[PDB]
Amino acid sequence: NITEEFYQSTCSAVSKGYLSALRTGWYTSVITIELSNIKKVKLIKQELDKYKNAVTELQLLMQFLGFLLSVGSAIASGVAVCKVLHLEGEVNKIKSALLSTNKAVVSLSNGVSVLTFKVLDLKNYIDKQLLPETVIEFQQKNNRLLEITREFSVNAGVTTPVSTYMLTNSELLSLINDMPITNDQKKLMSNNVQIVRQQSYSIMCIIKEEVLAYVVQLPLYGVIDTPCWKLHTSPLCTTNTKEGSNICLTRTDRGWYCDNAGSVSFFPQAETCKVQSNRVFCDTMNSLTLPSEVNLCNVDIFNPKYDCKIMTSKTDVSSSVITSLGAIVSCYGKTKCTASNKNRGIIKTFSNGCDYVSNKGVDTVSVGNTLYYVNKQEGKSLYVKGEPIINFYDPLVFPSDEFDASISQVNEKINQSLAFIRKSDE
Amino acid sequence: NITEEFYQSTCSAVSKGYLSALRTGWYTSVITIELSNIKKVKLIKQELDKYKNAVTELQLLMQFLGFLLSVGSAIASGVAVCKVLHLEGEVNKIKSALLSTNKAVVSLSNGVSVLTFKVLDLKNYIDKQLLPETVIEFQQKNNRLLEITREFSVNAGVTTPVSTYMLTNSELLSLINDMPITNDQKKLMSNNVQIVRQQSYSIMCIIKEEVLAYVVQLPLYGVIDTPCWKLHTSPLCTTNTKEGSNICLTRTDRGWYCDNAGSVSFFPQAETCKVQSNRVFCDTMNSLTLPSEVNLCNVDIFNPKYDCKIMTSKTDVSSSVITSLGAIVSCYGKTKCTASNKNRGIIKTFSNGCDYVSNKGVDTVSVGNTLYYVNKQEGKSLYVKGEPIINFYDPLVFPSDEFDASISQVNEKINQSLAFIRKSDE
Amino acid sequence: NITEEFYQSTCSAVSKGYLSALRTGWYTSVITIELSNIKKVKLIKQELDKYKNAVTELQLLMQFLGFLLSVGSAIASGVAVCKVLHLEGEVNKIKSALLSTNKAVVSLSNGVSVLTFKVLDLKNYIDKQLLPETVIEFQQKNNRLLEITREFSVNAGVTTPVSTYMLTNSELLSLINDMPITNDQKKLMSNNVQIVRQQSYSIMCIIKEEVLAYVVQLPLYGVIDTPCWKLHTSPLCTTNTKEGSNICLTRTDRGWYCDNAGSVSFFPQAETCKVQSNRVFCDTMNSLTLPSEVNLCNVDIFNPKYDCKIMTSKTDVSSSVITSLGAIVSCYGKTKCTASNKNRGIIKTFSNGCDYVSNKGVDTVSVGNTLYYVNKQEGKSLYVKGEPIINFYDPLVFPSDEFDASISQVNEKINQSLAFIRKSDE
Ligand SMILES: Cc1ccc(O)c(Cn2c(NC3CCN(CCN)CC3)nc3c(C)cccc32)n1
Repeated sequence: NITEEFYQSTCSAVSKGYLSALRTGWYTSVITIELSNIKKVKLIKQELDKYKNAVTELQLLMQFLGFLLSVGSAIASGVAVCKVLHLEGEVNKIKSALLSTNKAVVSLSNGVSVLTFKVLDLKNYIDKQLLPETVIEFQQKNNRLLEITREFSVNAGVTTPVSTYMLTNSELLSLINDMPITNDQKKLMSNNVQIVRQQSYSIMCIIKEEVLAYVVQLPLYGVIDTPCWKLHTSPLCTTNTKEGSNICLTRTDRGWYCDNAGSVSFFPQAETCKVQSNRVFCDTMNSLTLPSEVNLCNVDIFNPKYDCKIMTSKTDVSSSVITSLGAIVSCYGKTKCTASNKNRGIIKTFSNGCDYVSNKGVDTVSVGNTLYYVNKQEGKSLYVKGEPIINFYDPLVFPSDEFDASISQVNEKINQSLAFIRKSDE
Repeated sequence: NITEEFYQSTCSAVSKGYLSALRTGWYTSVITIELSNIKKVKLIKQELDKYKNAVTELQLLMQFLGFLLSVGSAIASGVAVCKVLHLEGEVNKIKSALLSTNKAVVSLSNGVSVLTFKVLDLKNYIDKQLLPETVIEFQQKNNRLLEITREFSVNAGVTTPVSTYMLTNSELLSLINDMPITNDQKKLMSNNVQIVRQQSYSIMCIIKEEVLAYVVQLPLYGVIDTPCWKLHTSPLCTTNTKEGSNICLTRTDRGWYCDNAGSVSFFPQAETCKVQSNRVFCDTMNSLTLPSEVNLCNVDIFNPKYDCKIMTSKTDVSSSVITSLGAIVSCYGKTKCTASNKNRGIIKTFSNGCDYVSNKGVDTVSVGNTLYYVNKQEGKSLYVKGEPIINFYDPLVFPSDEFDASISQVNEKINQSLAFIRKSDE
Repeated sequence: NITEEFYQSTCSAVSKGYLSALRTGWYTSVITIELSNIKKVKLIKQELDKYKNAVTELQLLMQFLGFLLSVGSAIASGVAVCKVLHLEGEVNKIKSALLSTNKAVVSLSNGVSVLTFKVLDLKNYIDKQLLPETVIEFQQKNNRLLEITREFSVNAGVTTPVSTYMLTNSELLSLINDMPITNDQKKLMSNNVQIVRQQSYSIMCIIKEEVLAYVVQLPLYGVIDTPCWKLHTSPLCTTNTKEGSNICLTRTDRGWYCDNAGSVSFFPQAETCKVQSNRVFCDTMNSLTLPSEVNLCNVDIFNPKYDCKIMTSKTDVSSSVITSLGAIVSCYGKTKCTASNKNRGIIKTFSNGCDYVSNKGVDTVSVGNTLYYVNKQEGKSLYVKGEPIINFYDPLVFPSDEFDASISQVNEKINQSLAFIRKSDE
């Protein structure tokens, strides 16, 4: 199932065996709550005043390679719907369709078909029972309105993750079933609703004509079940005796990779992706589209089809990288890097250089004064032995500070340092 | 109103037409809640014990160019007030002035005039009605105390945004009216209270002599209605056939710019600023003070009055930048960059290079495997055609990795690469 | 007590006098809540249905030198315990020991001794009193279950800081006393429980056999009361008349330093550390282990025992750094940098260069259009006058863009710029 390979030659590891679940687009839906414009006998007297204060508040409300990523507007789609609800009659168009039912699709003015929902009916409640047991239904239906108000006030009207007050599980699962997507998307979203909530936006919209409206921006997973893999990289330095004469090298192309429509979506920020079992939930807005030949950098970093990105330095500090099925340890200098078991203690001492250890039998990794716990996910690891490529470079002609560089950029910068020695032969 | 210009020569865009609302200073106010030191008939028995537990908890509580920004202490002003409240008698000085009223100004010991507030009076409530209808007022007045306690415990005593429990809308708006500032500030803060909350701090202070105190740090908007504009920049690379031989260039001076007292405040992190309609709420602590000649970089990047900051690389990856009134697309390589309408599909395919499209008629922008929604704010855009300045450079003498550089730094580094060729003429 | 020294020669300051409280390891504990599998008289009718909905939800739930830091898995230890609770019989092993008591240690299958806790007993409550005063105990015991559910749903099952619903103060303090650590750790954690909460994780685990379980990951403070100090650095540029001909220099080794087992733990991100009085709560996962000779860079930056890290540029923009006992001001160009008192106004105007001022007598620092408040902590400051080291460099042979560099890297790069002039003598 989940496997992992470590490349001693490049001091990197690839955790493959995952499945994709990428957000490609958005789905907007207008959630409405009908309100009553109002102006045992004493319990409602103080609970109805919370209603007058929530409406009072809501009216005051409306009235390494990460630097290469694009800069988009996340809620640009949802706000594009709220500018339509501000139009005259566009509110009554929704209030008319949501008359005899709570779920109805309303074709808006600008050719936008939105799935509207009437999740709460306070107008039909305050005007039917609160005109001079039922205090329970009021104190509970009003409590949800207060909670929607609290989230929209301490967030300037944009909520994420979408809480159960903006959309209950019964409303959300019913909204997932009714929205028109494939059967694979419907069950993927239904089995991981808390992930859909974290990738969803609740946008305060308008209060007009006894109605509170707010758009719930939901993710569309156009890419499902395609192979994904996470690349872990660590510095690869030399281990010479005299400190300072050491040169380093680090693959900067680390992050989440997923096959996507002939190309490969690369997420340089592994926190934009979320792993549930072997499923990887990412957001394409934080991605880069790369040719599928980018995977060649793991096996052969010197391949001619893709220029693998690296960074160079002389800072040979020790660091560890907890991988999906093990840990990469870059031990340099006088650092004490060990790998220990829970009930037995230290089982391996890392020699100077970049080494690797699997989580099978290892519980913690110690580098210096820091203790790192390894992930105990079951999986098979593989150690691909090889000569560290940092030994292939001459330290005297090695560029000591390149960050947005690659294998070829370093090689093409070394060769014209060897043009200066064509004058040295005088 | 809101306009935008795109510069093809520099692959950048300027969204002008905004108004300023910058936080220049702070305003401290001590919010107090009087407590009763205590030690239908059974409802209060379990509600009064929440009071004993909240007080028990609170006693345990107290007892690109972003790297150029300054490093300040945000709550340095508010904490400077809490060290004054710990002084002996300084608590009783407040408890004495807040005797017959809830709002009173207390001149503190170190020459600090603070606007004190008694938002809740539990001592006057527990000692007047809870000694052996009113269970409502207790269960609601005590519920606010519990909520103030919950926020101060899960935040180590510092709360932002200031919730309605720390300061209700009635208390906040009354605190805004009573604080001594100009009439323009009072209405700006009163119409955007949820923005003031997000720029405010609630700092737990002290519990001494039956009183709970906490300072609410409020923003002062010394700069209002001055012109602001947001600069969007994208990489500008060459489109040669052989990949790798391409050189790139990107204006690093992007962010929010606002005219401010002869100079211009520059916010390199556009997330420190918040846009409501055409108003821009920024925080000067995340700003840089630049000469007003910085705006010359948009029209002429080679102007002699200001050295426009750029960064160079050979990484010609495709990226898009969703602007205020459109989108900038930097399409390089085999990437499929398109701009589509909602109900009609693709309307433009971007050729290789840096192009631009306005939101009038365009709903989405596709670059690679990513879909970006454009902001649908109404405004007039302008395409300033011009020769891309990256064509003016020779790739063989082009510095391939400069980040904290400028136009002159590149030109002064190219010329001494042309001193090496004065030896080449042998 | 708390002191501070400013180094004019290197434009840096060291705030010493602190004590350490570093998280070295974790402590896992399984928190359990027994549930009843169910399927004045009408109050429970709607409160018991919240119980059926919380269980319904939870079942859907489960079923500068910062780039040198390591990459670990924070909850790798806690999740390693939840994979053990999913084993058959491992749930009943816990449900058996927590029979006659609420606190009991359960030795798990994989040789893991965990301190289990039964914080809530709803099975013993619903099955003892809710089969056809007590509505109070139900509406309050059920309200905690709802709050644990709300946090676990809007956070995908991982909560931090651990709220009082996951673990009350009575349960937490009792869990701190019963866990086996030294007496110094027990009182350190008991006096700063809100800090322990912010460094703790609440991980949703399993619902099986009428039991809800979730692991609370607690910090272990293996390093206590060792000396700590925070290094503040600011750019140090030249003040030549013609702008652009100026060279800059900045010590990149800023952050929190703490003596730790012969070495020194360095935290380049000062936000990973938390200061309470003179105690510094850090997390070693965001640390680097450096030789104790790193402190030599403050007194003599040119010392031969450690290569002090610096960065160079030509960007002479003005910036300020609010220190622990004062403020560092780097005033360059036409910027107006002042230091003012509260009741008297400007008391010092900063000349061009890097200067410093103590908080004794100063309340604010103004640099450009920004107002910075100084921290008013009582302490003695010291101004170590010295020649700024930037004057020791020739601007014509000064590397204008080095970030991951040091004193020796610059000196070894200057000398081979002086090899090019051995050809200039022709
Ligand atoms: C080694 C390293 C590690 C992490 C880090 O954030 C940086 C900072 N940094 C540099 N490096 C500068 C400039 C280029 N080089 C200049 C050689 N003449 C080296 C010093 N280029 C950057 C780019 C392009 C984007 C974002 C950050 C960049 N460098």
